[PDB]
Amino acid sequence: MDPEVFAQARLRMDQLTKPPRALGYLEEVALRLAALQGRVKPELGRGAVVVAAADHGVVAEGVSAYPQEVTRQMVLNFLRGGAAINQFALAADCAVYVLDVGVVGELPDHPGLLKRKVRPGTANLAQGPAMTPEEAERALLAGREAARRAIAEGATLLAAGDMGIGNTTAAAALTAALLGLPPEAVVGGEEGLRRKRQAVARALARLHPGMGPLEVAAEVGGLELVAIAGIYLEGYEAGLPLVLDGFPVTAGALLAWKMAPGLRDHLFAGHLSREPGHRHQLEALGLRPLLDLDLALGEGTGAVLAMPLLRAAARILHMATFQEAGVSRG
Amino acid sequence: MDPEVFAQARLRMDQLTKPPRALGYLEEVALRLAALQGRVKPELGRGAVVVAAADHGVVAEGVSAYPQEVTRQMVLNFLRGGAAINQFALAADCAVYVLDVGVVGELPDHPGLLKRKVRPGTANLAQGPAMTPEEAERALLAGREAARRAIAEGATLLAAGDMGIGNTTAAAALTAALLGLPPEAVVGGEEGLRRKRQAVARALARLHPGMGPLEVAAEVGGLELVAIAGIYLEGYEAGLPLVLDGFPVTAGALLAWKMAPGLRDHLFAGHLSREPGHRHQLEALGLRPLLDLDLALGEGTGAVLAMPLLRAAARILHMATFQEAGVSRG
Ligand code: NA
Repeated sequence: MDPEVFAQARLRMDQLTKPPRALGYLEEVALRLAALQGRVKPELGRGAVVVAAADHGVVAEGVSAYPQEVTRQMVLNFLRGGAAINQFALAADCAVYVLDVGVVGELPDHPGLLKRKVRPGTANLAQGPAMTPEEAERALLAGREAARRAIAEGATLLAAGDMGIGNTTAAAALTAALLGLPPEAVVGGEEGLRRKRQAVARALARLHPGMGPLEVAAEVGGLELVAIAGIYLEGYEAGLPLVLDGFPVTAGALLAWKMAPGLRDHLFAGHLSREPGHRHQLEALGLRPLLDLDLALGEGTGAVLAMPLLRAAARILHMATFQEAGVSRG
Repeated sequence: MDPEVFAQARLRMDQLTKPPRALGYLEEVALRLAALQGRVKPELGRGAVVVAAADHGVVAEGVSAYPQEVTRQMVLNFLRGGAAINQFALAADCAVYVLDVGVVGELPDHPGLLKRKVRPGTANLAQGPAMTPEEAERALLAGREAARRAIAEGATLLAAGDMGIGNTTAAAALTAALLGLPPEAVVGGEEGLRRKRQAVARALARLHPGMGPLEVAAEVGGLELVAIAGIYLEGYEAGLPLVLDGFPVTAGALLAWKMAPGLRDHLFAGHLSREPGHRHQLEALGLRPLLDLDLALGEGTGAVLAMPLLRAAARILHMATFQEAGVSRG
């Protein structure tokens, strides 16, 4: 972040040809992008989304209506361009990458697939540690690797996506843990809800004060959630603007944040998911969602949908000032 | 609007590879787009926004902090690409056309400008009829002409924009007259507030039974507002998805709706303006705003920012179904 650029950008903003605060929330977004890129007139282009996929042992708790096999079937769907993320990406000038860090089952070699399976799904987080600290570290590096490939190929904006049946439970556990919240706050039918909350509570019961973020993630998180933390850390270190998607993706962002506080300066909330716990995550991060379309899919869809808005926000500072355009002021 | 397609699209949506209702409000948008185009798999591309500009005699009532000259100066800004609308259009693959139906002062010939000045601004709507029915007709037709060129040049979705100092007062008067609302509901320093409400009340007082929508608009509206109705009427007849911008633009759409009841089915609310009366207009139209960014600028900015969302929505139906992708269900 460039303090000087921000100040210069703030001055220009106050001189652009539009009434004060007429572009609402987008004005703040533009100023942040200016400081982030160190340019008074920021500019975004081709974007990229790295969808991290992995399975969860907690599916044994009956926390999902879908069979575990859906995770792998969806990854194939991604590679063939039939998922929602593929379609939104086409409409948002965003490249799509897929990362396998823990899907149950073999996947074929494919141009858009990065195969770094750490293990065939995590252990049941309700009965014990989802993974070992070493496996967590491997997932983290995998996420960083994927992100680095996206960046190397020209990504100017980076978002993360998630795919994993039952990852909302793991997301809830990681969130409740990192934000010191109760199950009921991160888990919003009746009996499935019962299983999810109890699953989260049991997982939290294994934790204790003084634990590092990655240690907590390895205990109650998911492999793709840790990989997502890696995706964001790599993007952050690259100096790129980062876009948040839904609940599971944001949980991964919270992990990255706890590992690097300054990362929050590069975060932009793409949307507000229907997932109740998403609100708490955003408030903790002090971020306002750009979109609110009652989305509840994940895959990085909400993040990708917001990219055009971020590009538009950056262009605001490209507007003419009253002096440049010869426009009279109040 | 094809009911058969709407039904077929609704069926495909329910079978796409994602949880039911997982894509929230965008699913309804997709279905409407499919029905409008008469294709289960709608496709959108280049968009266009026609920004109608004209001055208002009501500025004499002290209803704006900006001098009247700003309308003409902003039109020049549009032609030089320094306005917010130009920046947003760049990020949303949307052509920008400007239509002068009543700006005070001369403008240079320009390929992106349609010069159809009806008169140098309207008369003061608080003291008498803003324009004659004959002038309103010319403004309406100028709007159709500009929209037709946008369409002839390839627009697949159409939005209207407004530029006119003091037009929120004319928009309030027209809205109140068409919807039968009081000045208090449509109008939003306190002294300015008060004079705007009085201006609106005065205009309404001149109305009487037996007046056609065009006669009403001529009496209390603005030239660009009537032109905006023409833009939407032309887009409606061309069978295109139409996108609403802010308060003044939506006032123009209400006029078009009153002249053509079925036009409402082609409308999409781009965003929710900070202008108090905007929500009332959208409620009267029964439309849900896609964006809510606290924008209060106009120019068609909100509508243009929503175009990428409309394109994304159309692509949803291009996703693979469970059966097509070989994904198990739940
Ligand atoms: Na008079």
